[PDB]
Amino acid sequence: MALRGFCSADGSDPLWDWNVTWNTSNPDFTKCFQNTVLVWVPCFYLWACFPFYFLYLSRHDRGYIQMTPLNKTKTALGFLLWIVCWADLFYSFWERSRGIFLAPVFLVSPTLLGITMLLATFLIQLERRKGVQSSGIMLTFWLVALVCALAILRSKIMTALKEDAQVDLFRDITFYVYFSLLLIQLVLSCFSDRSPLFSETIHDPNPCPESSASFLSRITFWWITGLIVRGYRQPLEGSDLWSLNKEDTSEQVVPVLVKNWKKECAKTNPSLFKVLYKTFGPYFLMSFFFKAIHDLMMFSGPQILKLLIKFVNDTKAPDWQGYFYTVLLFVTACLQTLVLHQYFHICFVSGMRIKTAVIGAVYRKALVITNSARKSSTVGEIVNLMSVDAQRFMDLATYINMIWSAPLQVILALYLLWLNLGPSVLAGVAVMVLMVPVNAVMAMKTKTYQVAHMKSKDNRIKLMNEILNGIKVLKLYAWELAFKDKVLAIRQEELKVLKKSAYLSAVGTFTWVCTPFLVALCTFAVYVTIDENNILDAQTAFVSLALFNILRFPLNILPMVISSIVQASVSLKRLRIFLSHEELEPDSIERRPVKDGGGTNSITVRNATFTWARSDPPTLNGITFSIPEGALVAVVGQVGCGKSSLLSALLAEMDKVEGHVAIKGSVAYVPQQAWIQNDSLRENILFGCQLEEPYYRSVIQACALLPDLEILPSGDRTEIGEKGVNLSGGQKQRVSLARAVYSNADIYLFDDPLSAVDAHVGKHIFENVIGPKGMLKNKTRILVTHSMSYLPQVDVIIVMSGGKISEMGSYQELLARDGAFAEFLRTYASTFISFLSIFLFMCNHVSALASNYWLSLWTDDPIVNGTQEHTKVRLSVYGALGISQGIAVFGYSMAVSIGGILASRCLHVDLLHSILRSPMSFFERTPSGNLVNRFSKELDTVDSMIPEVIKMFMGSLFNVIGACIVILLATPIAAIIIPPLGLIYFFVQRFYVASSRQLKRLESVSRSPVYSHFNETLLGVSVIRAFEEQERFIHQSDLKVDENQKAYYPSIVANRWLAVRLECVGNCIVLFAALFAVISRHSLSAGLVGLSVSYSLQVTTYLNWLVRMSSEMETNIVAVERLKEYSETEKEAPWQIQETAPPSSWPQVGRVEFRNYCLRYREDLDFVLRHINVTINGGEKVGIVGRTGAGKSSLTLGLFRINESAEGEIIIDGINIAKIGLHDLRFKITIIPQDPVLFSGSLRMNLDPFSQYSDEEVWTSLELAHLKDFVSALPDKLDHECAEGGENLSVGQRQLVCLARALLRKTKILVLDEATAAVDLETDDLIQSTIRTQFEDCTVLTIAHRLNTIMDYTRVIVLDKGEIQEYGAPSDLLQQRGLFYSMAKDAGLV
Repeated sequence: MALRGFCSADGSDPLWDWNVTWNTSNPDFTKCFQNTVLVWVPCFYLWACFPFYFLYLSRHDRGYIQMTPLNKTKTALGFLLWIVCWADLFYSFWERSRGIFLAPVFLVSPTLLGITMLLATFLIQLERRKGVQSSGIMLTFWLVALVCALAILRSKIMTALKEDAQVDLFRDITFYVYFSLLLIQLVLSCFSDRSPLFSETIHDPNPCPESSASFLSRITFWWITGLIVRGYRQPLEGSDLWSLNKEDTSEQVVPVLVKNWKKECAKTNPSLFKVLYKTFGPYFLMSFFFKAIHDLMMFSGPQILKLLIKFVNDTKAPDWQGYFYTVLLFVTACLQTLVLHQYFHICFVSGMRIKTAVIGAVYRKALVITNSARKSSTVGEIVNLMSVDAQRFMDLATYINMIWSAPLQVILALYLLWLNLGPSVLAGVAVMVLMVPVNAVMAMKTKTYQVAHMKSKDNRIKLMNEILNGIKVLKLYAWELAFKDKVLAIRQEELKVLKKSAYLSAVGTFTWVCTPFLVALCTFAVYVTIDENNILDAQTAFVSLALFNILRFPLNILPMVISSIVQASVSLKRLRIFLSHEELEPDSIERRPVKDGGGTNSITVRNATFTWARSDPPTLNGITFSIPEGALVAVVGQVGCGKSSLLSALLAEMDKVEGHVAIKGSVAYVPQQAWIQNDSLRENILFGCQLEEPYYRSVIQACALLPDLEILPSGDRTEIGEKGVNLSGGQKQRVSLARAVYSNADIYLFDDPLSAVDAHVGKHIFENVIGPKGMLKNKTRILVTHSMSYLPQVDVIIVMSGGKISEMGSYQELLARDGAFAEFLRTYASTFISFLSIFLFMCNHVSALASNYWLSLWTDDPIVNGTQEHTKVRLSVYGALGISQGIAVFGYSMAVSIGGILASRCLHVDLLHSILRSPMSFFERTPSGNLVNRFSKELDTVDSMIPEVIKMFMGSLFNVIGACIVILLATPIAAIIIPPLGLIYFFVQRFYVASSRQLKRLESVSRSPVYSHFNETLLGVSVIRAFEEQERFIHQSDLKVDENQKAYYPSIVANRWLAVRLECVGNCIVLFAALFAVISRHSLSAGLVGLSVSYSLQVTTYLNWLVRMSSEMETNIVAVERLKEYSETEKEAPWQIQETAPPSSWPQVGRVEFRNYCLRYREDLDFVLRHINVTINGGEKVGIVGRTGAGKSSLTLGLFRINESAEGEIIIDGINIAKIGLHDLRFKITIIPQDPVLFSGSLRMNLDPFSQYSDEEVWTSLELAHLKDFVSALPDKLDHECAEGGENLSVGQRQLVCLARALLRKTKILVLDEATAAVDLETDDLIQSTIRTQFEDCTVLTIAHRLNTIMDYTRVIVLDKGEIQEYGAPSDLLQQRGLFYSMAKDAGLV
């Protein structure tokens, strides 16, 4: 109560009173309140925020920005503020001392301001000293001080010119200059600072601009707008991305995690999340602080809505009050944005961090530890674990903070409902509870549906695969139309099944979208019809509607989160058990590979004992020997003796039970197995070392790689290893030994590398390198093998068995012993419809509009004697409108099912395209399998997506246009604001959709290489460990993962920037829809304004939903554009049209005609044939033998006539080919396939494409055709449906069945289409024997590649250089060396 004695002696100026600040038409605060509270507000904030900010800043020194003029002017500004504010105290002291009583308020309020501003000046000076450009705290303090000063200024100006007011002329000017200069300070302190003296960017020219940006720029994400503008027009690729800010690269992040883990495990456990609780933990506190405020804003919204509605209901409140209601709400919304989307970012970045952390751990753990203990699968348990666990750590970061936030909201919301609608809203809660099962039930119901259908879908796909193989090697015949007709029939059956599936799914999802409407319907009905005296009002109704809208989301989000937590916990165990698998083996057991550079003995050992594992008996025991320096030693044992075990033991990869071991010098290891990194041969041989000439040529020639270099297409520049050319095993060991010797080591160790090398080459390599004649004779060389030729010439041989060295000595002494070596030599070795859908969508949307309008008309019914006139008709018509909604939604669900039927007719058009590609001239020299295989299947699979794609997009667009029209039909004046907002939205959406597509491709591009490198390192871990060069490989992995991380960062930033820039549109439209409604309160019912303002929030959320889904799914629109682009391969020249139907007079003789042939290869090449004119008379035969594929294919193509034949006529037997039926003659000539192929499908139908032939004659021919082995190969034989062109078992019996088919068609003239060329010898003999025995009554144009049976010809002609030459007398043609004989000679004479 001291304030009453503080403001004045009499206490005639009290505090807050509604009679002066709330109930009047001219609001204004009282004197002492302005004197104390308003000026006390900002100082408390500054004094509270000072110490924490100082403490945080005391750990992040970054620069020494010295003398920028902005700091000087700001400091002078603060000092001159302080001097005047203390001059005020001096003034007041003068008057109070003159004996004038002064209110104690004036000696307390101004004095603290000087101290506060001096502290602010000291803070800005320290800020300059520590060197940070943008200040995120000064802006808020200046802003709040300015707001308080503006309020005081409004009060003072209002009390100034009221009527001859008497004011002291000292405080007015002082306060005016104070406020104005605070304004100038605020506007001046917002631009920037210049730069720190020394910066991190000393060499890199492309850093992230985020490091240096203003506070407003960081809040609004401004730089990425410029990045997107740059990337829009030209493609965004390559190094255009920025570099990391050196807090995200693993080089300085992984070390902290790994050292903390090592400390904890040595202390050892609480899993790695508990470690991050002290490492990554201190980066979550803000992520928890922000969420509470973000939550409180949404619930603060509808309360303001209800207050505004209540104010609108009144008709006597002062008008200005309404403005105070509308200015606040907008501001609140803005703040909500600036705390939500800024939150996600930080959370997201932390998630990104954790990922790279584990990338540094597992690799570093896998490379150096757990030897012989890795018993899990080499693939599927490490790389699979790596990838899956790394990728499953992104969602949990997003969903971790929701676990407490998700239910809280719900509960609070429920309370508000129970506060507003009353306990009958607990029955409304029962209604929402009955809404939450059906949804889940629908979900679960939907679940089972697809899986059954997926099984059905699974069925279809395997069938499709078979069909594709059917056309992989197909060349002729028209069975394709028929079995694809069967395929489309079964596809249509599956499509009726999918019609029922789409029925179910569509009704589920779209009645789910309608579910909020009907749950609001049911809640409203049950509330209004229960008991009496409960009259619906716009306030309660619309608060309930808004709360239902805001509550629908978290309930649906709640599932899939607990499952995510469960799966994360499951995944955690594997990583924990793998990381806690330390059992650190290779600390030290040796005297290290090199400790002294000189000595007499290189390898010594005594009493050594080794075993594979502690659970196994010792495989090696009692090992004791000494090996001198630079000696030739060979260790010998039986197969399975244990030579490799001791060999690895000397490499220090074994378990030493006991024994003293000593080794000197650097070492090089050659295992029997070899692993090759995917790189160039040059780089693979180098393995880090630079080129050394002529030492490079020296080692290449010693390796004798010159033939190997020249046979390879690119010499020593082509890719080696996987993902390309394959090498031979012997060449693999040659490459391994080449890189080993090029390494120029001290000790060389070999595990029978010459196992796959030729003995001649083996001895040459022996005398070139490893043997005494080699240049490396001055080093120590150890090799283990079981060779017999090279043992005599080596220095010393030591033989072991049973885990112990049986004997030692040189070759001469061992041979003289006549013992173990002698027995080794003795017993071994040597001595329309679319318009309907549009109409239905229009009907649905206009019906929803009418329902809302009728709700508006209901809510404003005047109350009479307790009730509102009539309500039965209102409920009846409202339910009728809901039934209309249901009918409309079912109608357009049936419409999208008929859209699936449209997709079915599009698949009919696609199979028309399949029969379109029957011409195959382009198919010959173009890639065939992969393109069509992926093409057809992927298009057909995602073609079922597009009915879902077009539907929801159309729905959302109609929803947003309906929202626009309904906000329009409320106030005709507010129409002046929509076009600019629409234009801004269109530009933003176009830029984002054109930018994000290129960015999201780089992630898929760069995901694979890190996994590939990890697998590559794991496969050859032993060798790289043996080479002692591990820093390079881990550095390479670090660089690769950093490169992959480089492109991932700027994607989530753009995703956040979209929402940040888009929520402002919603905020502005809400604010203007309210403001244009308040001004005309006198002529508006509560219902109209209620609907209009309530629509604003759902307009915002519908716009967000539309942009996000139908832009990432307008990205799916881009995907279907890509689908059409893929399906844009048509317009082929060849075609089968125009026919000749003359009388048939064929075959009896076989007269042949050739004239003016210019036959040749691809158009740009030369003429293989040049105007050949040979009229082969009837009875005279011509054996066209030459090179391979010269003219036989040309004759076959001329006989194929499948292409357009507007011209071309050849006279045969005196009756033209045009005078013979085209299809009749082309399928009448018996074409025996070059590659023997049995037809696909049922064999009986295979041999009866038309089924117009008697089976008895077929069986007679088959009895004459003893060649039916592949017929027996098929299980069901004649009734066996075949696939892949009947290519299952051996090819000779395929030729047998092909001859059986030739005798089945049984035409007097058969053209031997290179069947005898691509066959072996014995089958050739058998087929030629049966050709005589049966076809001695046939006209044979025998074309044979092998002269074993050619001598039975008539007149052979050589087409030397593709030109007809000497005819007849085959022996003479052998004497004149024809071209056919030329290719016969070309095949390896020596």
